[PDB]
Amino acid sequence: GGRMKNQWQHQYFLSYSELVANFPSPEKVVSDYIKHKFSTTLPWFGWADPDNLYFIRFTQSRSNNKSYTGWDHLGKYAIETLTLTQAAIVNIGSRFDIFDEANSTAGIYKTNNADSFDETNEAKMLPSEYLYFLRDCDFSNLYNKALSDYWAENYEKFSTLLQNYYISSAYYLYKDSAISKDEYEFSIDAIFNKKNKILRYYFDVYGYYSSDMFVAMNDNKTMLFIPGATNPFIFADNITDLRDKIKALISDKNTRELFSKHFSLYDRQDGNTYLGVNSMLEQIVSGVVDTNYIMYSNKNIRERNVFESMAFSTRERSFNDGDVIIKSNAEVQRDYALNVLQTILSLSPIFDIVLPEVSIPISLGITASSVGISFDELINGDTYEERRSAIPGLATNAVLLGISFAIPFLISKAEENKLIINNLVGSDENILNNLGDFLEKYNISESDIPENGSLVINLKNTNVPVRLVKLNDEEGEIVAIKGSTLSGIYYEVDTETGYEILSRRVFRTEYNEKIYWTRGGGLKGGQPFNFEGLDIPVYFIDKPYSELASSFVNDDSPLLFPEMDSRLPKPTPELDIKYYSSNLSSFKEDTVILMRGTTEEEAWNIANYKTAGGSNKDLEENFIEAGPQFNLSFSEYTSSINSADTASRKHFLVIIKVQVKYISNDNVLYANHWAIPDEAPVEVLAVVDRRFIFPEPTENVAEISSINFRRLNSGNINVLKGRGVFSSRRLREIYLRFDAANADELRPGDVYVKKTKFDSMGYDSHFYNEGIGINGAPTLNTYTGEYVADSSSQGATYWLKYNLTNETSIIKVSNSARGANGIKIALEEIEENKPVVITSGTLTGSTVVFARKGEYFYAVHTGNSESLIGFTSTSGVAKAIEVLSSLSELEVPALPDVINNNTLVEYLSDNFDSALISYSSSSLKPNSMINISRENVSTFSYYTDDIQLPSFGTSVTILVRTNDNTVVRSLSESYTMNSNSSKMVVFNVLQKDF
Ligand SMILES: [Cl-]
Repeated sequence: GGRMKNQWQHQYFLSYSELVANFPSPEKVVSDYIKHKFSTTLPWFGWADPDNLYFIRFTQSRSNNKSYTGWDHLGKYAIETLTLTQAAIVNIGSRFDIFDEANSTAGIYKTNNADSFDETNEAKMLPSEYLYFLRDCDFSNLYNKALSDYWAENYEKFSTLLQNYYISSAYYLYKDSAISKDEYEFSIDAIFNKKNKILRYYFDVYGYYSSDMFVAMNDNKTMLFIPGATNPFIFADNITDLRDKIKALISDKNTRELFSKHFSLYDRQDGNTYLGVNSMLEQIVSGVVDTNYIMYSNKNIRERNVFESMAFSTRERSFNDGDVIIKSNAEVQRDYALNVLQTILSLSPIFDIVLPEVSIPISLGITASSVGISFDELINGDTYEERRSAIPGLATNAVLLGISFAIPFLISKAEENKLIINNLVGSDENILNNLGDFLEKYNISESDIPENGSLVINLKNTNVPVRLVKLNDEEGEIVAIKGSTLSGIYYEVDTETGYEILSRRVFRTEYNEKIYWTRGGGLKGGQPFNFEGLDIPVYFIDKPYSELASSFVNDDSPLLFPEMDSRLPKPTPELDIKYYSSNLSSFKEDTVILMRGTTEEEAWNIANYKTAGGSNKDLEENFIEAGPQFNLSFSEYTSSINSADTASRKHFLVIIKVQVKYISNDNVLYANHWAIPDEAPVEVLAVVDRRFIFPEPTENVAEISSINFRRLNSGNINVLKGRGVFSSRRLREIYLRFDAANADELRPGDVYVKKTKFDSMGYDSHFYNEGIGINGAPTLNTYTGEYVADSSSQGATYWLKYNLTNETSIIKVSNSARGANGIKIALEEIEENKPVVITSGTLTGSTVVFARKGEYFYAVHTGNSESLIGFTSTSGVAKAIEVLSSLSELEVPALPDVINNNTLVEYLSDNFDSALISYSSSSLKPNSMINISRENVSTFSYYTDDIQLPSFGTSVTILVRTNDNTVVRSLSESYTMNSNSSKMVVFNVLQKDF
């Protein structure tokens, strides 16, 4: 579009500018809020511009009967001048015990400098009115929501930018021989730690975890990543050498302050009991504190991509720091307010940028040192003294140097820069029209792009690795993508440079023994971090406002505010938790319910290992809390619904039950937060996916469930039609007693049989499978229809909300680990008003058989869960025939050498009245294909190679009693993913009566 050839560096600097320009300025946020409120106050104040009216305090007062306050003053005796907005930020109300007194020692005026302040230049507003008005505003929660929206809109931008800062900084420093080849390869190997050769830790001092640094370490090398430094990679032979280097660095007072900037403002101040980061650094330098308090906790980082970890911890720090900055800013440093921009601005490129009239960070007073960036020039340099002198309030409230000067200035310059760059390079270019040229350019062809897979190229321009894939949702359209910091997420890239285009996301799903690449979103159940099988009592996908019946925002939800969702347990009140922990001898074994916002991978580790920090390791020696301890790292949970809402937005919410003996707030300087050792055992009560992955454009449940039951009692199979799959791993006895059989290659001899009712108390070892998930699941179970589907059902949608009431009985019949299960039902034994529903679950290649012989109905499910190839089309058929012959009182008949699905059709036609077979055929597995047909056998292939998008099958039967006659109806169907919305829709059905 523009004159210049767009380049990777240019697009990087544009993203950097965008991150800084989008950042919420405290001054602007508060001013907009105050104008909004002023438009509806009483007295009405929509005339008052709070950035151009001045709260001025004086030490000399003189009575004036015509001025609005009743007093006039002389500028000579002005002690504090602020705009109304500044006066709101610095909590001016704290200067006055009775607000009504501020009317005599202060005034609101239309100008900030004048010989005499009086009725000639006053504003018609009392200082007391404004103080009362301020008391009714919570500015901390306002800036918290502003930061929440900022992160909702820029979290991926920040993550990708940070990753590219790391990669580009490493390459550039290696080409300048500032790091050896080994060091460059080490740094790159540490991003994903693919071969598991490296150990990655948060950088801590006395258990205080840095917000944006980390350590990568193996026997060969130790590395500290410290963003913003002139060389972000500090290498050492071992941890002792690294400690010595760090102590030497921070032995200079200024270097030490800059280093401490990598920790939250809370972690830097001393607590009631334990010292903070600043004291600990000072005393390490003086030598009173051993250097082994550097890297003392050794908290492991659990996310695959280290930049996910760094981004999440930077976001958390920004919430904490905004809190402090708005609430208490009296007698602080001038660069205080800049903490919330510390890390983002640390992503200035080390490779220097040249573009006409673009402001480079060092021309903005932002220098760099060996331990990170510095604002000393911007804040105190004589270059900017003129601009600062112009601004009111900076004289008496140091924090305003950041709030009124520095942040607005940097934001305006970043807006300038992004306009300049857009005018200089135009717009984007990706695989369009352009496939032929690109493919001839990299000596490739369509066949080279693996059908089911990807192809890695290196772009001739920047030598950026890129990945070609054929999109399954858009009929094979080829695209070029690159992996994000989030698992299963990719971004299309610029074909010339390789820079990621965060607008265009591609999702990598694994399902049906295939790899799908889709644009709209993934299949819940095929992502790398599948929750469905962790025995979590409550797991669901949170719906944003725009996906609900009721304001149409798509990056937030009312899951927790105003009314916490009824599905979720309510947390223990802070007062109860503090009472319990303070009387520890009495409530040591009692439990509280706590919340936390986490990444997908932290949530998965917590739900998997059932520990506070998702730690694999063991914990106790009759553990006893005692504050920080060498090599003991902590997770942090919360009791505030507001905090959990803000932290889990666009990520995951976790709710746990934990014993009081593991929790501690002794060294927590803010409210409603509790530390728990990472290895501490917990009970995971709930996990909510609040990522809001959706494309861009209760009486009801009881009544509906009753209607479903009334339809089922009538014999209308249509009540199970179109509503998705349903299963459940919950065991409840049902009234029906039936013959059950199991045939598994785990038991090569004999077919196990069971003729006792499935009792609630106990599973049956033969109708179980220790390999399904966290601790196995039942392959045959019975329950009642008050919960038709639970968290274990992959792809359930309708039966997660509605049901068929407690008067329906569900028989879930799955396949054995390497074999078949089966049930035989006496048809005369079903009773009116007690209908029976048989469900097969989510079909991914298994085979289901419904059949009738006399007054008996047989249902058999064969397959394997060990990902075996060839088993289900042959050996599974053998197990199914063994089960069918056992249940039908039959010695196995003649069977050929090649037993395949065709001989299943033949055997069912021979030894049964009528039958339905629902199976998964593929021309690449010839045994699975059915080329024969028999009248009394109906066939339904719920999967084929034709199906482009992810899919699954279902097969169900209803047994209903009416007029001393038992009606039996079976319905098989196959669902396929709707390309445009990533939701399952019915694709095929076959219905057969019995
Ligand atoms: Cl990639």
